[PDB]
Amino acid sequence: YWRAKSQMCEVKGWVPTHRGFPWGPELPGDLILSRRAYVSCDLTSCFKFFIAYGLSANQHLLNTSMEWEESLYKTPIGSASTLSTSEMILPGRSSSACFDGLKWTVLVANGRDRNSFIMIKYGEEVTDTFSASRGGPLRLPNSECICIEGSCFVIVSDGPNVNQSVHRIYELQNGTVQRWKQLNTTGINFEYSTCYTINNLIKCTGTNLWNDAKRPLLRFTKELNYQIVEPCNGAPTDFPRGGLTTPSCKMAQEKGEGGIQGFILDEKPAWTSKTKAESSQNGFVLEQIPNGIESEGTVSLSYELFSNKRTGRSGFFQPKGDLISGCQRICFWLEIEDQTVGLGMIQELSTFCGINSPVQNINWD
Amino acid sequence: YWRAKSQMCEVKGWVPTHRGFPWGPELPGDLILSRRAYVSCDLTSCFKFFIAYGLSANQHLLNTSMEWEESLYKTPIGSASTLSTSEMILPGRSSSACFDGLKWTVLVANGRDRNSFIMIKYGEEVTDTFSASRGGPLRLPNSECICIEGSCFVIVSDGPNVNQSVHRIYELQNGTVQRWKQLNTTGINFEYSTCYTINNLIKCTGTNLWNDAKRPLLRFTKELNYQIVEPCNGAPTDFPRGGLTTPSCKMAQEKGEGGIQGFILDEKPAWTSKTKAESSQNGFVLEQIPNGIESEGTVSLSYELFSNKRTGRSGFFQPKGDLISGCQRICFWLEIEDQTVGLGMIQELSTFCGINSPVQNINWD
Amino acid sequence: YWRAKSQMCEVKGWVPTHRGFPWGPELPGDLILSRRAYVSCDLTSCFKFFIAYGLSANQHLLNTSMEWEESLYKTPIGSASTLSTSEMILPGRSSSACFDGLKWTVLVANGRDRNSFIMIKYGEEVTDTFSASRGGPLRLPNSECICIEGSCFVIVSDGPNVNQSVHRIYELQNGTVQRWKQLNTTGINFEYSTCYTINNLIKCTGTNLWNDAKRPLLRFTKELNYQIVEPCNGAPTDFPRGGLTTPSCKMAQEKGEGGIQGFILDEKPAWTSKTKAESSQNGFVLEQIPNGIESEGTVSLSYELFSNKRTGRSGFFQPKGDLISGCQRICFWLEIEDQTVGLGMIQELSTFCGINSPVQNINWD
Amino acid sequence: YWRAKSQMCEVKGWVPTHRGFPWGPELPGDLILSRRAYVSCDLTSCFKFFIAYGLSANQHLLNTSMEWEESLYKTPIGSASTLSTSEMILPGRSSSACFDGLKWTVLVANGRDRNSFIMIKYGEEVTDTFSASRGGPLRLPNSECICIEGSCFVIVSDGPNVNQSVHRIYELQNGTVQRWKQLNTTGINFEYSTCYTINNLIKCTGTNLWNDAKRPLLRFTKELNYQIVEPCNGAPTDFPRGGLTTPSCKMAQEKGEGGIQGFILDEKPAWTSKTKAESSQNGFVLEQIPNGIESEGTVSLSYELFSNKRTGRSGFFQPKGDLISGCQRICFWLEIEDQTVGLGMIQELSTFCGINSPVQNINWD
Ligand SMILES: *[C@@H]1O[C@H](CO[C@H]2O[C@@H](C)[C@@H](O)[C@@H](O)[C@@H]2O)[C@@H](O[C@@H]2O[C@H](CO)[C@@H](O)[C@H](O)[C@H]2NC(C)=O)[C@H](O)[C@H]1NC(C)=O
Ligand SMILES: *[C@@H]1O[C@H](CO[C@@H]2O[C@@H](C)[C@@H](O)[C@@H](O)[C@@H]2O)[C@@H](O)[C@H](O)[C@H]1NC(C)=O
Ligand SMILES: *[C@@H]1O[C@H](CO)[C@@H](O)[C@H](O)[C@H]1NC(C)=O
Ligand SMILES: *[C@@H]1O[C@H](CO)[C@@H](O)[C@H](O)[C@H]1NC(C)=O
Ligand SMILES: *[C@@H]1O[C@H](CO)[C@@H](O)[C@H](O)[C@H]1NC(C)=O
Ligand SMILES: [Ca+2]
Ligand SMILES: [Ca+2]
Ligand SMILES: [Ca+2]
Ligand SMILES: [Ca+2]
Repeated sequence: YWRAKSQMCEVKGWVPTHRGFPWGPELPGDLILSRRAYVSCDLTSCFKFFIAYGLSANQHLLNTSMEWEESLYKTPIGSASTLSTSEMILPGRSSSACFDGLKWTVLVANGRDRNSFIMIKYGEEVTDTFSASRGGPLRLPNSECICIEGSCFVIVSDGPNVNQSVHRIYELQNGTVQRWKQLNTTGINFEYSTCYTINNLIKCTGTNLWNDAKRPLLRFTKELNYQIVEPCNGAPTDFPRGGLTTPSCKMAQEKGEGGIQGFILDEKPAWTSKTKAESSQNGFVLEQIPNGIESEGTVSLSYELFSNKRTGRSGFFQPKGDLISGCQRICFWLEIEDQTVGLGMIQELSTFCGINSPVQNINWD
Repeated sequence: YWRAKSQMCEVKGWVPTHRGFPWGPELPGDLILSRRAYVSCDLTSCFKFFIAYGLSANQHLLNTSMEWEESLYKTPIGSASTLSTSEMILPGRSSSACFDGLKWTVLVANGRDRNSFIMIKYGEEVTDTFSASRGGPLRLPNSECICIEGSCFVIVSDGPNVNQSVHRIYELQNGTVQRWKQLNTTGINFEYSTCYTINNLIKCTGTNLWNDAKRPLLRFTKELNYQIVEPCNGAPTDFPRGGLTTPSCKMAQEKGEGGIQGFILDEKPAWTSKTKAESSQNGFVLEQIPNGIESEGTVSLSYELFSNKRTGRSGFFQPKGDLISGCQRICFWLEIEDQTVGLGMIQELSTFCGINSPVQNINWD
Repeated sequence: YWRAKSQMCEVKGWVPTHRGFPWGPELPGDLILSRRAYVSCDLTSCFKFFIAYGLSANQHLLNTSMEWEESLYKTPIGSASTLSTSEMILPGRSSSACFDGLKWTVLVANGRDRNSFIMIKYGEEVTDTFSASRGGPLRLPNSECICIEGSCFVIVSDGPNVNQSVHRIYELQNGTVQRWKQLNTTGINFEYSTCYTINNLIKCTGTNLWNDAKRPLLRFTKELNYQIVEPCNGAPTDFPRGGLTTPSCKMAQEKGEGGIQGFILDEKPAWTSKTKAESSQNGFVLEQIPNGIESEGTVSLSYELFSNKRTGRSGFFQPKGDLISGCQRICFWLEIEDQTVGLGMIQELSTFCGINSPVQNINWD
Repeated sequence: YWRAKSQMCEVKGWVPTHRGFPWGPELPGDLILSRRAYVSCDLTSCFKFFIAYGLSANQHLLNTSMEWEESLYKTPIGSASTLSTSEMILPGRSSSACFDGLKWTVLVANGRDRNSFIMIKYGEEVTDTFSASRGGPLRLPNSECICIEGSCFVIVSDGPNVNQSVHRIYELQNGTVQRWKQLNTTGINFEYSTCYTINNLIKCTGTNLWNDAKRPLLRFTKELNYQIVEPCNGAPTDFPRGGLTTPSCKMAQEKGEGGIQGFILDEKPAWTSKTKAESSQNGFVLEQIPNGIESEGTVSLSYELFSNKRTGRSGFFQPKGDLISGCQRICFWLEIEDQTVGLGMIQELSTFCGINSPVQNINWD
């Protein structure tokens, strides 16, 4: 029964733990094509979880992209996702996974419309199911769920419309629903939750696909007492987004429609993340805000990890081990396009971890 | 030495535990082409057992189908069957496998006509063999055999014609025949047995390729006391089959010739399974019958798991693990054709398990 | 420290433990091309050892023959030999391997002419070497060596001509030469030795590439005391060979030139093995000779395991486990050509094991 | 906490432990293209560490060479480097790795110019980083670092010019820098360090890319007492290089510019190694010098391992196991070009180990 360590490690920079090489114009045939990938770790190692939809042998024979028969797979971090290296878990359209210290809890959502429902698996057996309450498709955040002392927490979205979506925090134990809390999210939309835990608190960053280019933030406790916070920055981090504005706790309404999964490290000094410019989905920059993200958006540190690389989803994951540090590490994963492979068929899932040491502002392009 | 749990779990729905993604028009070269696949589990995991006949590199260069040199292979469930993931067991045309709690018992049948015989393997070494007694080829049901308290049970078929076939129960211990019992099957044919065990009883659903579109049923004990039963329904579940009829315990003679391996769960409420319509081998529907299958056929629940998918063989398997449930779960596997792969070269072996919860009538096409 | 059991199992039949399926006209690219393969087992599992010379991707681009940079590899029996499944051991032109109960002893011979020498590897490390003493290339038998109580035995051949070859028994312990004894093989030639042990005795079948169509026999003890025996049969088993003649302890001179690796199970009763007819290298027949091989060759049992399949090298291996038998099992491996693959690039290494029961004369084509 | 044993084994010859077969004109698609490979072993086995830049599927579609996004990978020695067999460690341009008895210490350098820095990883987690001190890029030697009693040592090079490079010994513990020592290397250049240890002495051979065709030598202790030595030979071993000269301890300045990673075994008899001739990068010859390398270059033994084979980088590795010798074995790795594969896309990483027995002067072409 894993607990996050006593304190957050001081973060002064981010270094990549996983970053591969170009898989070239032509691919081998046994690679699995994926989307909505994320990272989750057990006590020894970390894993890629992804929604598989095709084989690389059909690189040029498949629609881009395909909303057909999709299935959740897992692959050891460090290994390429192939038919010989990857393991099927469940059929699914979106998913979440987490390790409690004993077993893996895996959630998948299947179906669109009212027939949509969620399956929960706990170490090799399906343990629980529940159906949609609000008509629309049930949606999992495609990110690590969070486990504390045998209790796992995950946010499920429901509702057919972005202008009337509902969102719930579910508490699970052994793959069984114990209880949930429906959130008052009126006025906003909270999709693609990516979360992390610190000192028995869970902090999640959301994505507003409706009316905001700023990212809504969620903080809650084991008793599901919650608070939703809006960044008091003037710098939107969603994509798409508008330009800089005067700092205020007002939502960023310009180009609020749309969005992509992304993260905000809501701590004592805060870390923000976004594409380099709002005109294009290229590059990735991390910026430190000492007074927190509920302050004015005053940047002390700015790292440009990528300049030209086409960038996509990003989210948190926490390594559950660290036999060397007495502090709780924080890491994030990030989709980067292998431009040597046409049509965005290959989004590498890169990973970065925070370090207590400052680092060069190196470009990883 | 595995023992079955006290009672069957209450089943209100079926959820897929295995369901993959389209393998596209073109396949990679190292995939193994298979037939007669089924599922069997040990204490930790489940495995696909199949008769291998070719490689995917020769997808368009092979006779279809090839009843040449065929060989029994095994693959961890969740992994694709490739030359690097699949493992040779024995040469064979049909097979059965079961795990007793200590070692695997594997049976294979080889040869046609009078030279036909069966090899029995028990944990890495071949321990016993026996020959055809009735001239024709020895035939195994291509499904999990049943092990109880160190004793494993399997049904063996013999005879060159379906209109005078013979069927026997063999009892094994440490891969050696302890004794056998020939069943009185006059008037019927009982091929492709798929079985499960509960409270010292083994129940098998058979397939009549001769004169019945209903599925004959078998119940027996460790002492080889048996009873053969005909469904008193009016709704045939075999393929091919005729239309709905007036309920009776009489066989359905309309389109009785031919058949496909299939299952009937005869418990306190019973579960029946079949293609959606008799006109085509498409779809798959599960129907619940509260009064048992020897009653009149009154349906309470009807789940249409597939509508358009081309459907094939189905049969039982029981997971021998389940650390969350104290009752005996039941699962089935089902061949579903990957329509993106031409000529039915790919039958995915999907799996469904029963749950105590009611679930949506979702289409898994 | 593994020891062979007290007694030989009574053998009345042979059953295939390994026999695969056609790999078709076209192969996937990652298969390793091999020759001089054989089988050897540890306490748990068995392995294929082979001399690798190429990749299947160059199936149609490689010369016959290419006697070039060759390397000894190993692959778990039950797996195809591929780049992801096979493991390099040592560079080598011929080899021998045996497991002592703790570690593997592996021998390879490299070089032609006088620069030829042998490397001995004992669990990941090279432990001893010795060079050619008699001018010609050093040759290992390409079959399992034999270990008894930590002492391992292998026959090494030397000399550039078959009419003046020399042969020595080397006794090794911990991968180091303890002693060797040169055999008086004057008048004959003793290549391609395949051996098995029973009751502290080692029995080997040789191949005469010079002047005999019969297979010479060797029997020796841990103390390197030996006896060389000629079959008193009238039925030669080498290939090529002449027709049947009157039984005598005389060599079979017709077509004595040339030969192929093969085995004779010399016990009481003895088993002989050979091609179906002397005109062609198709098929394989096992014949039982009750009074031993030093008698006249009166056959009681005759099995035609293959009829049309092209047959090649064959030799012994002993499974070192068997927790079901108190007797020593005996098995043989056999090259069978996959005729679906052109130019004999694929020699499937099938394996047969002896059983205490008589079995049907089934054709395994 | 592994320590190398008391004294070096007497070395009279070198035998290949790894030497493969031609991978032919055409390669399969899933092979990883590599550069800067070296070998390092744990308690059980040895591993290939390399810088990956591409896939073999793009054999004819890739530039030679590719200075793009490079990543450090590892593969079990004996296995081919494939997407299914190789594992990503860290992104990197050059690297070093060593095993302390518990965990792997891995260092990689990224960036050119002033942004260059090094990451240190200790068992699955990043533990330390440090940046350039001298403007130019940080460089690791692309060879095994050295661990003694929990202390690991590696040479880090810096400076944008060969005519004023700096080199430091770093001491690491648990993936953490304890201290570092800058060497006085004024007048020379010390790149591509390959090192080995004996009884608390570390001996490294360097490569001078600036003004020397002899290889600079380094000797140091756990407490960083060090000495830089020049061979008093008359035979330069670097490539490129000029011809033989009169023995002296002065640098060989003819063709001193440039160089290639190479090794010198400085022991009580010394061993030198180099290409066959200075005219071309073909062949490899090992020469023994009884009075040590600070003596006159008097050769007693000369082995020509290769004549025609194109040869590249070479360096040391030590097996940390070996239960047959009570003495410390020494091994080296050697890049050899697979000439059946065009454009030197395949550099096989061959390995040789020293032995106390004399061996034939056999050519491994
Ligand atoms: C549901 O939410 C609305 C508006 O959105 C809220 O979302 C959260 C981030 C929360 O912390 C809150 O600060 C934020 O405004 C709530 O409306 C607020 O309160 C009153 C309600 O009459 C109104 O003035 C506005 O809608 C808004 N406040 C301000 C200052 O404008 C609303 O109260 C809440 N409903 C419930 C269930 O209490
Ligand atoms: C540093 O060294 C300079 C030359 O010393 C020689 O060259 C180096 C590379 C080593 O091989 C060393 O053993 C040689 O003796 C000196 O000229 C210089 O004064 C030295 N500087 C200091 C501060 O000691
Ligand atoms: C066997 O079964 C048939 C039909 O079920 C039945 O009529 C007959 O009595 C049985 N035969 C014997 C010998 O009991
Ligand atoms: C690949 O790289 C360059 C372009 O960067 C290309 O012009 C050339 O053909 C290839 N390599 C070189 C530098 O020769
Ligand atoms: C290095 O790490 C170990 C634990 O891995 C611990 O003893 C301490 O942190 C250091 N110990 C030594 C002996 O170097
Ligand atoms: Ca938005
Ligand atoms: Ca029928
Ligand atoms: Ca012969
Ligand atoms: Ca130089």
